[PDB]
Amino acid sequence: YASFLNSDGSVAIHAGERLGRGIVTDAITTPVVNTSAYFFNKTSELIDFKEKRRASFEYGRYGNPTTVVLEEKISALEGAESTLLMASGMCASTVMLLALVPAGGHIVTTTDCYRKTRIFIETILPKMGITATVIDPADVGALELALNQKKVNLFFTESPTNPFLRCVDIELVSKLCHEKGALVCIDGTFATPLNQKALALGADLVLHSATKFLGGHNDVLAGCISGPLKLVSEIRNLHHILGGALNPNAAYLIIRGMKTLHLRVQQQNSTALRMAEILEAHPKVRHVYYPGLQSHPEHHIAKKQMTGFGGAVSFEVDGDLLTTAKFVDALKIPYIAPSFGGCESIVDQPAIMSYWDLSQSDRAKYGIMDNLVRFSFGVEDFDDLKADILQALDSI
Amino acid sequence: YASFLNSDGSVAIHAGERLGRGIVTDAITTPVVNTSAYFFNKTSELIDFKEKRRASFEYGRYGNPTTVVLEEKISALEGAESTLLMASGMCASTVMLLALVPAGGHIVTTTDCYRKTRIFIETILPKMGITATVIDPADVGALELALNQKKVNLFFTESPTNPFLRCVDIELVSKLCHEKGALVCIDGTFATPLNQKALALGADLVLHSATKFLGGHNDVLAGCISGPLKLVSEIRNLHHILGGALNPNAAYLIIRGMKTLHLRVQQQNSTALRMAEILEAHPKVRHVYYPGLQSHPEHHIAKKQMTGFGGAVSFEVDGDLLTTAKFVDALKIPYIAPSFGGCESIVDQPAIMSYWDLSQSDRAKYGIMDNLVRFSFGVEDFDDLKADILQALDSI
Amino acid sequence: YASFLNSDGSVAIHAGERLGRGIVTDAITTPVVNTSAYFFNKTSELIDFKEKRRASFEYGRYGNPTTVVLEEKISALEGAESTLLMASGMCASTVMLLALVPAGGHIVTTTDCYRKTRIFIETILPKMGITATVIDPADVGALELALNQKKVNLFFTESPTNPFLRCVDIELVSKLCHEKGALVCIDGTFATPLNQKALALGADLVLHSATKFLGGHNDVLAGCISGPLKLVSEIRNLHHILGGALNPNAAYLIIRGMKTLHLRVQQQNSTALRMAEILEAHPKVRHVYYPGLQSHPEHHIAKKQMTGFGGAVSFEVDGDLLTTAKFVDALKIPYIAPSFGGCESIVDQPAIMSYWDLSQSDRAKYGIMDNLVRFSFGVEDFDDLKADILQALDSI
Amino acid sequence: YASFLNSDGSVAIHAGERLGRGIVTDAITTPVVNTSAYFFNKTSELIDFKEKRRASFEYGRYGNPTTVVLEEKISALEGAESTLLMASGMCASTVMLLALVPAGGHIVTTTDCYRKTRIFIETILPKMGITATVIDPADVGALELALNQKKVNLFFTESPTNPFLRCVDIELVSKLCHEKGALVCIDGTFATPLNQKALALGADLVLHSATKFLGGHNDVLAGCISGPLKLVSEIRNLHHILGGALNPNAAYLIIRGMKTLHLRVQQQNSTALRMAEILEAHPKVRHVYYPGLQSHPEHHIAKKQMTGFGGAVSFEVDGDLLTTAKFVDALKIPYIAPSFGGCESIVDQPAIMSYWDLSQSDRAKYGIMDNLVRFSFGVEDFDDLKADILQALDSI
Ligand SMILES: O=C(O)CSc1nc(-c2cccc(Cl)c2)no1
Ligand SMILES: O=C(O)CSc1nc(-c2cccc(Cl)c2)no1
Ligand SMILES: O=C(O)CSc1nc(-c2cccc(Cl)c2)no1
Ligand SMILES: O=C(O)CSc1nc(-c2cccc(Cl)c2)no1
Ligand SMILES: *Cc1c(COP(=O)(O)O)cnc(C)c1O
Ligand SMILES: *Cc1c(COP(=O)(O)O)cnc(C)c1O
Ligand SMILES: *Cc1c(COP(=O)(O)O)cnc(C)c1O
Ligand SMILES: *Cc1c(COP(=O)(O)O)cnc(C)c1O
Repeated sequence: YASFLNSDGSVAIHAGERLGRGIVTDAITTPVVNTSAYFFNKTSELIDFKEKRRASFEYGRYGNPTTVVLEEKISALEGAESTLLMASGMCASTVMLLALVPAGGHIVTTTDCYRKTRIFIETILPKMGITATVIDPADVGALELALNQKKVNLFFTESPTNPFLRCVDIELVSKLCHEKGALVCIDGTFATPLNQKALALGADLVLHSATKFLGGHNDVLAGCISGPLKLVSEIRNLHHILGGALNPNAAYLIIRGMKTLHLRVQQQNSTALRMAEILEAHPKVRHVYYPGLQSHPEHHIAKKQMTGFGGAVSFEVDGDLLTTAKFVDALKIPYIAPSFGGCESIVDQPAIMSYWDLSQSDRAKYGIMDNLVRFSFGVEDFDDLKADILQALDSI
Repeated sequence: YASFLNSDGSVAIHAGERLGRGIVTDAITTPVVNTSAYFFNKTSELIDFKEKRRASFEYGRYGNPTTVVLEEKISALEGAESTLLMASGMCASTVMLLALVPAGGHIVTTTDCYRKTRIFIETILPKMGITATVIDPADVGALELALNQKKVNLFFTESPTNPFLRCVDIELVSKLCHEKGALVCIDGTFATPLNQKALALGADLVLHSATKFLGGHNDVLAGCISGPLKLVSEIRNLHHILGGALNPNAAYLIIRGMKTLHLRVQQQNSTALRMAEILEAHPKVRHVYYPGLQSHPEHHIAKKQMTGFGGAVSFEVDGDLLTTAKFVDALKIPYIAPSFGGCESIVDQPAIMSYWDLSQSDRAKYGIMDNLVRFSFGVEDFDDLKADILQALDSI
Repeated sequence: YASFLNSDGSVAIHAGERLGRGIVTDAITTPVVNTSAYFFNKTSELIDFKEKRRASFEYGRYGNPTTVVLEEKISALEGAESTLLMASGMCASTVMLLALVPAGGHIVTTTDCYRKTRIFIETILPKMGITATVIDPADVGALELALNQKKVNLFFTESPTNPFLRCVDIELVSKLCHEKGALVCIDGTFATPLNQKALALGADLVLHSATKFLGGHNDVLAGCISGPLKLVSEIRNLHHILGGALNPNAAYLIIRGMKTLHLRVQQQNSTALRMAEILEAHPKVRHVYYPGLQSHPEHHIAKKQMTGFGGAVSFEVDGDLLTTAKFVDALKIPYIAPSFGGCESIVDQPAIMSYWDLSQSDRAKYGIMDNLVRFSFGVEDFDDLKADILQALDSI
Repeated sequence: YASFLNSDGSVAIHAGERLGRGIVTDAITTPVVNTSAYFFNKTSELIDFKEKRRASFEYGRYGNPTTVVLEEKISALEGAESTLLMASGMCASTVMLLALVPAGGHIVTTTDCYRKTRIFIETILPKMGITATVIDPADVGALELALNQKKVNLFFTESPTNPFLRCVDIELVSKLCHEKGALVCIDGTFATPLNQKALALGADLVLHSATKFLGGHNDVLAGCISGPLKLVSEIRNLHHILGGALNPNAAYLIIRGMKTLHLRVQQQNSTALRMAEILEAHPKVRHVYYPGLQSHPEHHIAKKQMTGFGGAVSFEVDGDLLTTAKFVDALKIPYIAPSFGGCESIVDQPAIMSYWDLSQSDRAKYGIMDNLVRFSFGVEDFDDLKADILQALDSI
């Protein structure tokens, strides 16, 4: 992007702005364009554009000046060729799939997945006769195996994973896949372009739910995919059809958020780590999950490919369903709700939060224990948080 | 909704507000809630909600207080059981399809369709093995015929149609379809809930591109579908997965726009008509399409089911591609761009605007002549507009 | 503004937009610029601007692209040289005063004034030793008299007046004033640039509280002053100091509202009149105030300078404090609150709404009877409204 | 505010939210209420409110739910009784003055002031016969002296000062003044409630231009005053008249900005210091101003009352007008413009930026040398900035 800029933070701030905006203004910030369409001065021009001789979005669903900024911004961060922005991560992933995976095609994905993302694959994709294989994030064998058994079109997974933050050796996987012509799409939502550059690692496509960290204010939804033009475009097209365009105001909000991405991520990364150990050492804490700890299975991989470990920490409390609840109920700072990555801390009991619809047995089918607890450390002051968590345990 | 509010206008203004908002405030307008998620006071409550004992959107993608208002508002207008709001009409229709039409199923639709909507049906649905039949809007025979030949899941079409505003005898069609268990979905975009109540006519589902008239300010994209709960919900579900949620700010803008829906539509309906005749009578005007005129094929139907004829008028100029262009180029008030229904007037040459990608021959395959011109009369003053149009004709 | 546009409405729509925006974009609507300041490419340029060789706002308090639009727009409507936009009408009038009236200066104003505006004059201006004389809106003699007795710096008043919508023969007054070198500033809030052009009538400065009609959505506050550059600028300066700048988002909302100004005003003007008569004819209605009726004192003047009579109507109910309340309490459509001019109808009992702080006696000092009722007819359907009003008159 | 919240950071995040909002919502963020007024359910209620038995804003100019949050938020940080929010700092200071200083009264203020603030005092206040005395920030004698000579009504000054960041020993001054019944109002804009609590130091009123740090995104204007109720309210009253209300959307943006106040300030404080020293040590750098350095006059006081030194740094370059310019022109990261405190870095040459209107001579009357350069360090990465600055020097 720029030469005088080298740190991500500086980028996340001026990427796609400091230099130019294609919207010319003596204003420091990016202006919010609220238009439903774009006009032409004269037919001759309209022809030029349609003949690919001029530049324009044509329709709001085909783009927006305020948006392209955020688009380019992210692109620079992830260090990609191009980026696309949906109305929400779900949209992103969802589309991307229907976009790249052909009919009757096959796809590979890890067991640990985002509840919703799971369903789509287990209920929608089959309609298009698209079959998929579920393997463990670590089980490289299975991947290599399946890679040979069937003709995989694309391997899709997020790393860190959810809710056990299991990580995948991108570099390695990308290799094994690219060997068989498969595509590698990683959902580094939990990671953040700052904590890892899946693309540089070899991945083909990387996508995040800006709804979480990128926006980090819990006041907007948005999804995004970044990667080589040749690929991303293909999606953009289908996107223009499914029409899941992201509103400018939303885009701005995100751009504004990314102004302090590094600052936040940094703080979150810390609080997470420290609290993690503190939690791991705590007696009432049965188990704790966090790539930062050595106790974590892929910890070594985490170190080898990440420079941080996010601000999300999962852990099982030494108690039962009711008891665990009593714990969260004790907390006074974090909000009890889904989502994560915002300035405000959040906690939840997956078992209930998003798996209560299942049976105590089927729940275990995924490792979701009435014990497990997810904690998205906000940006509040460590001590204030720690104290809260601790005091919260002294209630059982 | 209310017992003291009968006129649609009054409704479009206070529907889902005047009484209550479920967001309690001494404010006149609906408050814009910019949240990515919703929290719970205590686990006990989260359980209640999950157990369907409490009310909450859970996640921003599953709803929003600012949105439900607009949702209820529209619901009242169309006099439906419930309404859903997407990020754009395209999304709406696109989803609604994948939602109701099963795999390998069959769907019937008219020849005159929105370019994009067409493609989706001709390139995506086939993937799910979904076959469809294209018939003329008037050709009731074909419908009844196909209604028997194959097993139609749903008949989808807009009325007025585009760009020839061909209308469909809803009532009749609804009957013929419901007789064979097929579903009838009408895209009353061009119409507007004020000019026609497709639902009352018998239709099962009605959807508009709020991007156009509902918003009527050319500053926001949004789609919406309304109808019986039992049905709309099924879609809402799939919606929650594809994640094409509409941003609050957008929702508000629309709510703000509908405050003057009637006012606008009225003005637009008139200007259209008058200008239509005036245009029809003009020597340089070869042909003019508008349900308001008798010259219109389904004019009788238009009168029987409509109370207005929108503010959109299409017509062929007595000239050639280049000449016609010279005409639009002469206009000084309307903007040359797609979209329509906004306060500002808009014009375009379909042949170029959205079919230039096709051959002179293939173009005619749909009646799209280098002659045809679409005119979305804005809300500007009649005389001002008429004078402009006329002056732009002598040029030829 | 432009040649082809001659109807106020068309102007309120394309004024300062259709042609150019100085913010260049292929967008239909005006982009919202959210910046706190403006930069320069190089010192040489900064010098140029500072030396008045380049164009720029310099600081957000010194202007904004998104705002200048609304600025010019209004300017066109009122057919003025230049317009200024404050954060609220109050700011406007308030500033304008301290801006034009010198220390120890004198000013003339009518008895019927906006509560607040009054106080400022009766409590702040005195601090600067500024004395003022209060006269009856009609009593031209007093004005002419005072015009001679002391040396008036400026005659300030609003027409129609509040809450008796008393009007002032601008043209005449302007004459008498300009003869003695005095300045005439009219607050045509209740009027609207569409119902009258005080400027053309001879007035020096006209100002409205965009909070009411211009925005007419009851979702934003804003004031504006329009008139000759030589004058307006002098205010703008002091403005740049007191720093009461209007936020861009607000500006936009207004610009968006004015898109349907005419449409609204029209509807409002009608409903008002009709209802007015109907009300006047009603038995339980003791008296009715509206320039549209002949019963109105300055009705002739109203006809001579106005083309409409607003959508505001005041009237005394045949009852006592408690009874009158019971009436408003019966209404089901209008909201009980201050303000007015929005799509939503509003009602209030001045005696209480903004005079309850005064004694039953002191109240009468201004004609404010526990009887009087102000009714800002919204944009709802007439029948719906009338029916409501009537039905509430049977409860007494 | 809240027990479990001690670190300011945590407060700036949950102050006036985490607990309650008086706007009840299961939403994480504060909803943006866009209303111009507030209604009442029935007259009886209206009476109650007017009789001070109920709670309501009555009019939008009299408050707003979305605003009060930010109000309470700041209140908590500054640890005050109450806070008020204007449309801009200028508005704040401006109003505050006319609000507290009586007619013919006297006020004391330091020489180093905000250009605009200066004029207001030197051109407007005199109208109200308000005389003022200018003294050096450090010269305690003068203050004490003047404190006795005349009857001071209030001592107003900002610390750090501009553009030399001179600081004032609040505690001391507050003492000297309170001894003579004078009021102490400090403009800790440059400081930030995080780097100092003037209120705790004894000051009576503290105010900042949220336009700068509080918002820290260079995309919104707003001013705010905080202090004892008995005092602030007196201002709020006059404010309700002058009507300089802050728009909700503005308020929100700030609220959203403060979510990462600490995070930012922290980063800024560091970059500033480091760079300062590095600058001071640089040969081409004649002088450097920063309370963090020992070279600074009031450095000791800075240490005794501050915990930070802001992210603003002033310094004189070893060159002449033209040369200095050549320097800023070399910089590639910071934007050349007024304002400061935003994520983006800013630079300027006061001599030109806001004093070019004066003579080379009159300029020195305030120390403004064609040498001096102001640098508002953004939040970009240190190395990136440093590298830029340095490189911008070897260019001489
Ligand atoms: O249960 C699921 O898999 C999807 S629902 C979901 N909850 C959270 C979540 C909620 C609170 C804290 C943290 Cl770290 C995560 N993220 O997705
Ligand atoms: O070609 C298509 O149908 C898709 S692009 C499109 N243009 C318009 C359109 C443009 C101007 C006026 C009118 Cl009435 C309609 N509507 O959709
Ligand atoms: O009482 C005053 O003068 C100031 S408060 C005020 N209320 C209204 C008002 C309120 C409802 C309807 C109508 Cl038409 C006007 N206008 O100013
Ligand atoms: O010059 C004045 O007094 C008013 S204009 C002004 N510019 C800056 C300013 C500009 C750039 C950087 C820094 Cl630290 C400050 N601060 O006030
Ligand atoms: C939270 C999350 C999503 C959801 O994104 P939305 O924008 O809210 O739809 C998708 N994927 C992962 C891996 C997540 O953690
Ligand atoms: C304009 C239009 C669409 C497009 O809706 P978007 O929200 O702009 O995607 C779809 N259908 C009809 C019938 C239209 O007229
Ligand atoms: C309503 C009104 C005002 C108030 O304007 P704001 O923008 O709401 O402060 C001022 N003057 C008159 C004459 C009014 O009628
Ligand atoms: C920057 C600044 C202001 C300006 O505030 P606005 O909100 O931009 O009007 C006022 N006072 C001081 C001391 C400042 O440094």
